[PDB]
Amino acid sequence: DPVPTGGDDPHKVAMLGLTFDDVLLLPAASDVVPATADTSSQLTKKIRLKVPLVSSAMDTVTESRMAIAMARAGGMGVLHRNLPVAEQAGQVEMVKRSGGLLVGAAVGVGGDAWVRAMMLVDAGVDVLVVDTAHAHNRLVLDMVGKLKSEVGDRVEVVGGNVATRSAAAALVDAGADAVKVGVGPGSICTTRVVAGVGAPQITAILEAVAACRPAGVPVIADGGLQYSGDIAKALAAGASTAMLGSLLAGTAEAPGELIFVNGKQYKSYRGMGSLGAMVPEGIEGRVPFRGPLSSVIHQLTGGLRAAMGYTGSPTIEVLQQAQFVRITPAGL
Amino acid sequence: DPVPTGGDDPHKVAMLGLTFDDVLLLPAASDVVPATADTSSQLTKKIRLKVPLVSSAMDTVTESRMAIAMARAGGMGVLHRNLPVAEQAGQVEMVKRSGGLLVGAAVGVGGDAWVRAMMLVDAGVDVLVVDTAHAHNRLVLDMVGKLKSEVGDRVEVVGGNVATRSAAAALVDAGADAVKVGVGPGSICTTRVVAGVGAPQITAILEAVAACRPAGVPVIADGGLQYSGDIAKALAAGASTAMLGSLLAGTAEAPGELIFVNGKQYKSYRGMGSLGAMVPEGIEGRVPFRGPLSSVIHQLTGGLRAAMGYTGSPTIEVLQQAQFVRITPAGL
Amino acid sequence: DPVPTGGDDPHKVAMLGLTFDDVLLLPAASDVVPATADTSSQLTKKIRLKVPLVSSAMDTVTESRMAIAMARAGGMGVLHRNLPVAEQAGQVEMVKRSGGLLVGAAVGVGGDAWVRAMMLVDAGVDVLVVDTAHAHNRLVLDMVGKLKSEVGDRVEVVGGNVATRSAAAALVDAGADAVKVGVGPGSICTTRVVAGVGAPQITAILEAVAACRPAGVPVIADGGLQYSGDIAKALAAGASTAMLGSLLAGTAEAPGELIFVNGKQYKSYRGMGSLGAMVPEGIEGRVPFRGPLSSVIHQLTGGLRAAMGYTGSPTIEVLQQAQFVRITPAGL
Amino acid sequence: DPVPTGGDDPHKVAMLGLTFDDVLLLPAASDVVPATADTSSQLTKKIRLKVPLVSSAMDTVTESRMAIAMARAGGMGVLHRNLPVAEQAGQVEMVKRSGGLLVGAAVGVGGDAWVRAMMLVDAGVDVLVVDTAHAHNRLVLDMVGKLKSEVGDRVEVVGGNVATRSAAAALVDAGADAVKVGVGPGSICTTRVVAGVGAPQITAILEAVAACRPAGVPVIADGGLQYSGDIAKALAAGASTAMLGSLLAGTAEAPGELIFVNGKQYKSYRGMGSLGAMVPEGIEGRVPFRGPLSSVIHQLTGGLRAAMGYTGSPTIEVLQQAQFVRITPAGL
Ligand SMILES: O=c1[nH]cnc2c1ncn2[C@@H]1O[C@H](COP(=O)(O)O)[C@@H](O)[C@H]1O
Ligand SMILES: O=c1[nH]cnc2c1ncn2[C@@H]1O[C@H](COP(=O)(O)O)[C@@H](O)[C@H]1O
Ligand SMILES: O=c1[nH]cnc2c1ncn2[C@@H]1O[C@H](COP(=O)(O)O)[C@@H](O)[C@H]1O
Ligand SMILES: O=c1[nH]cnc2c1ncn2[C@@H]1O[C@H](COP(=O)(O)O)[C@@H](O)[C@H]1O
Ligand SMILES: Cc1n[nH]c(C)c1S(=O)(=O)Nc1ccc2c[nH]nc2c1
Ligand SMILES: Cc1n[nH]c(C)c1S(=O)(=O)Nc1ccc2c[nH]nc2c1
Ligand SMILES: Cc1n[nH]c(C)c1S(=O)(=O)Nc1ccc2c[nH]nc2c1
Ligand SMILES: Cc1n[nH]c(C)c1S(=O)(=O)Nc1ccc2c[nH]nc2c1
Repeated sequence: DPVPTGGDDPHKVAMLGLTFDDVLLLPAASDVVPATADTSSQLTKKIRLKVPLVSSAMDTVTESRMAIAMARAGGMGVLHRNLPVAEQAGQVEMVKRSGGLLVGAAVGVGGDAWVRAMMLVDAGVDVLVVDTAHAHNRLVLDMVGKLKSEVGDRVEVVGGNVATRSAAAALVDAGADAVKVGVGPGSICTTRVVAGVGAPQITAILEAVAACRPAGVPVIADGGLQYSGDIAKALAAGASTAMLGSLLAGTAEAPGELIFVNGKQYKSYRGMGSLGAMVPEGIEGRVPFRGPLSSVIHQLTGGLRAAMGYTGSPTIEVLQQAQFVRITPAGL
Repeated sequence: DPVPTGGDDPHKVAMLGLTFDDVLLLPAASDVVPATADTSSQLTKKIRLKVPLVSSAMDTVTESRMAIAMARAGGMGVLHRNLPVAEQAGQVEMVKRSGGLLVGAAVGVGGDAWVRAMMLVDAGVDVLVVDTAHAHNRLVLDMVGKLKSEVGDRVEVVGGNVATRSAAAALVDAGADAVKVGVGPGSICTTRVVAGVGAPQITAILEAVAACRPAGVPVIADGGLQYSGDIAKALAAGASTAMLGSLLAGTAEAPGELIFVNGKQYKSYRGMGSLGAMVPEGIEGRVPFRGPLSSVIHQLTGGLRAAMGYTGSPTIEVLQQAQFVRITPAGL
Repeated sequence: DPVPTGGDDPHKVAMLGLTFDDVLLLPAASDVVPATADTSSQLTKKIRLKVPLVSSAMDTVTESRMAIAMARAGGMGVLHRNLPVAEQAGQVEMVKRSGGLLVGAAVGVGGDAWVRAMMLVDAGVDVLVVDTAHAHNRLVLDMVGKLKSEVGDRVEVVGGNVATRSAAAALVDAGADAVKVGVGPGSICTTRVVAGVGAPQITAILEAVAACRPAGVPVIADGGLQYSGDIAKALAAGASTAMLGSLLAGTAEAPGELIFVNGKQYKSYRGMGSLGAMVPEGIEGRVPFRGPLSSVIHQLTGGLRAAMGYTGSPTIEVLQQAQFVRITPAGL
Repeated sequence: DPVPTGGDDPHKVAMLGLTFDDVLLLPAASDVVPATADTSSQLTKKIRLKVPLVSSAMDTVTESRMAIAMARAGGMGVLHRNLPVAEQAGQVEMVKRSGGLLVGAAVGVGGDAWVRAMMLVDAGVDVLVVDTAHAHNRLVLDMVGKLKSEVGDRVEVVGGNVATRSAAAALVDAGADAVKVGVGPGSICTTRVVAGVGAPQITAILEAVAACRPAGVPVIADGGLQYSGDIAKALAAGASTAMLGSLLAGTAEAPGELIFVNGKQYKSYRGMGSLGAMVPEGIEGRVPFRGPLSSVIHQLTGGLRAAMGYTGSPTIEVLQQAQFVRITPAGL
């Protein structure tokens, strides 16, 4: 008996991938107005933010200025790692000396990454982020495991990115405090194009949460967020926080200079895997200038608070139990 | 066992949302020609219209001129509430003194809305419309309940908007005469975008009717109507009347001045939740000038009468029992 | 238990509608080359054509010139009825006197149509076509029934259009020799838009054939044919012949003058329900000039012969037993 | 009981067709980095390539220059047959004398093709490719069978193209060393348009592999490849090698001259069934100039190596066991 899509193997095409556009949040009974909502959520197992938003570790998104402004908004910024260890560790100190704010930093795998991690820890970093494209590799799982063995008492360790239930479960057993989710959904991403590899984030979050939540490990949604509604959809899918890159790249606190071409205003926004950021799995694009960060954060949270009012969710942990309605291509 | 879209929860993604474009009306045996059709239907439990159409309570759609012309066409207009109570109540009297025509008015929740409601009732209004974005909030359900307790004998009370079966059922038990349906499908709406919250109207109507019809409570379809066919689809989905905003905003009887820019003619059409109508959940757009109201109403009903001829529906109550055929994205 | 698309009624949304773009013909074992294929098929129960194509009864498609050229190509033309009976009957004689060619003519319902039918029969017409938008009306079923009772011995009677199994079955019992299928799929059609009524033709043909074929009554596919592949898809869906309008409107043998505007060449093509052809259910559009008819027919049949080579179909009656593969929106 | 898409026959619409855009590769546990991957795979039952890529047998894609450069890159080129046998056989010798490189050549069916095949074999060709549009014809199956009987000991025989399980199974029993798959998915192809015949390649590969792999016969994916990800998707679907035409037509080693029109650079790329290549089942289009071949091959393989890193596939034979996730139209 042939499978209705080809072959005799039902599990060849495992499941159906849903993205942010595929779904909409169902309104339920509510005692919650946007004003009274509690947007506080867990970034890690130890760290709680007033705003469940994080800025991406990219050289056109998050450094000193951004990382500080993000913390003061209630969230947190993660410093990118496309620069000498000495300066990145220096930026950590600049943030921490601005009022003891929360800050994160990105590291890869290997000796260079390990050395970098130690300097960051000494610099007083709060969260180390093992930044890889495919965290289901056994090298990444070891990088997380040993880091947690050495500095796990005073520093939080986060692994990513994953897109499957098994990958997230592997990170949990590795000792990760949080599991960042997103393989391919990025705006400047071309992993889906050059490798044909990816997983629609709504399904990706749902699968990852199914492995992390039973272990009490927070999940970070990374990439593919175009609007504030996507943030609410991500958290309702089970995620605890959301990492933004495209939505913050046009802000003034973000790296890259202004672009007054065409009479309009833009800012540079490139993937960390773009040819000019070093087979290129990223592109160097532009994003419309969106003014100060605080203005953008205020409206992203505003839409989030609205969704919590529609779904009758007083807290984020309740919003994570909302229900979706599936949307047909005519939904746009 | 994993759900084919993620997670182990089958009810996480509850149902599949259908919109007007997703469906088409199936032709059946007919003794009905468009000329002999009876378009009369129930707006409320007490009030019946010759034309099952209502103009939206928006400051660019329905005031004195529109509300009068709508009644004379067989339908009814609902006065918006973005203006002093004294003037809105005055517009009610202007309509009622033009031949004892039917008129509706919109109110919110709280003290201001209650005071406004009393002035409108004293002004001789026929239908009070509790105009909210999310009527499943217990504050709205109380606003409807107490209003019906005070002036329910001489004034009809309508609650909205809902998008789910449970929400509509709550409005029925609150004592509502009619339940208006539509969360997100509006043309100038951005609730789906900023909050990620909504429900495709065909499914939204079907679910709401499943709760209202057994209680004998009429259902109003609100928003998402681009063509006259959508009106027929809405009523066939179970709705008794349809509320139009975009289709009437370009009419001469509608507020907002003419726009002769580009050598073409347009009129202002903004959502009541747009930034300039006061986190903005609406936009200020333009719609093509469509001449007098009576001309538009005549052709909307004409398409409605045609659909009643194809489906063999002599009355609207029979049209509500028509069958749909589901359309693939290649349907456009 | 709620239906996954709304309501508690599984039959509210009866079935899923497939159009020509939704499907593709599956290649099978073949002893057939395009050269050796037999494109002959049944227009009616008595009449067989060398080419299973018919030109639409429209005032911008089929009159004297077209009806003659169609017959000489192996097919047949159906004269439209937007003109005095005296002239339409005269055009029948002009065709018949050009070598005893096959010709069809369109009539409506009522006294005028009955009188028209008699003049056409006296003029030596071979096929009378009851041309209506909704042939499931009992007035149409009577028009077919009595016509077949009066002149059924020497003239073939065809009813249309239908889109459902029950409608086609009603036409068969009325005594129809052929059942024309198509409600809404027309290019210049707006029935789907103004009335929200229609049925995707692949499904429409499949349902109609399921009622006609057991009774041995040929089925005509009408409207929605953009390419020659659609012709092969229509016949493989069970149809015996296909009626073309858009594909022949740009031909020189078709009514309407040349349009040299923009430096390109077009011809007038309007629906019989367009405002200028007399609530308008049609539009007045333009189609690219495609030269002589014989050139177009030669290439439409060429693509048809190719499909018969891929599917291993020596005759049209074998092609009607081909299998489809369903195509996702990424199919385009 | 009616089938939800029409008719009473469930097998009328056999299965659902998936293309490259419909699917994405699921990331799994990996010990594989792109550097350590082994891209080697089987072109035929006897011949193994270092790079699983083949250039299409088209007069705008693969001749002497291309066929040589392809072999030196690890793959192989297949010489087209739109030229005298004397010259095509001469091009084989030019390739073989450049270091004993691997080369293929295309033949049709009949006497001319048989004579051509013998000259090619004498010219020292390694792979004969029976190039037809529909290899499920019994004439093609005989052409493959007898060729393998005459020169099967010293020359490999490949049949194509197929799109169904039964067609591929027929080629295997005919004695084919490899089965090329692809009916309709070509970029310059119009078989889907003029004949309405085709089969989405992911499903087409899956069905063909289900018949070939049990017999140990390699499968070639032909046409429909827009990106390097599609190559990884094709092989993961079960294919052993992929035939490229559009991706290599813009290369300098490809036939057709440069096109400096519009200030940009293009090259001629026409189907072998295009009107100017001799009912036309092809078109004469243009493709952007992409520089040398080696540069393109290096990046196609680079994306392939990436996908092998994400899916934990050390070898191509392991990549063939990867799992897909189905993507909704919102996936783009
Ligand atoms: O170059 C790249 N290729 C693929 N993914 C990337 C690349 N650079 C950044 N990303 C991911 O995409 C996210 C940004 O997605 P966005 O917020 O939707 O723009 C980042 O936080 C990374 O997880
Ligand atoms: O600003 C807004 N945000 C969201 N929905 C709105 C807003 N303003 C009006 N609506 C709704 O949208 C309807 C109009 O939809 P339309 O007729 O499709 O233009 C109104 O009757 C309201 O129910
Ligand atoms: O004005 C109209 N409204 C709706 N359908 C029409 C109208 N005029 C013609 N048709 C139908 O559409 C067919 C032509 O479709 P086409 O060949 O796809 O252009 C005709 O043969 C009629 O069946
Ligand atoms: O003219 C044609 N009509 C249909 N298919 C063609 C034609 N010419 C080439 N093809 C096929 O399409 C493939 C190229 O597809 P592409 O690489 O996606 O451009 C070739 O290798 C052939 O299998
Ligand atoms: C190829 C690579 N190795 N290490 C990094 C960092 C990268 S990256 O620059 O390309 N970044 C990302 C980030 C998120 C992703 C999700 N899917 N793919 C991704 C790639
Ligand atoms: C946010 C708000 N509170 N009260 C009102 C009135 C509004 S509104 O201006 O935004 N109007 C609507 C009207 C219909 C809607 C359907 N979904 N969302 C909606 C919003
Ligand atoms: C409204 C009407 N009454 N009689 C005729 C003829 C018409 S028409 O001009 O509009 N023609 C058609 C023809 C085919 C159709 C398929 N669906 N709808 C259709 C309408
Ligand atoms: C019509 C014909 N006969 N022999 C050849 C060669 C051709 S072709 O030039 O058109 N080539 C192809 C090649 C691949 C195809 C996949 N589907 N259809 C195809 C056609």
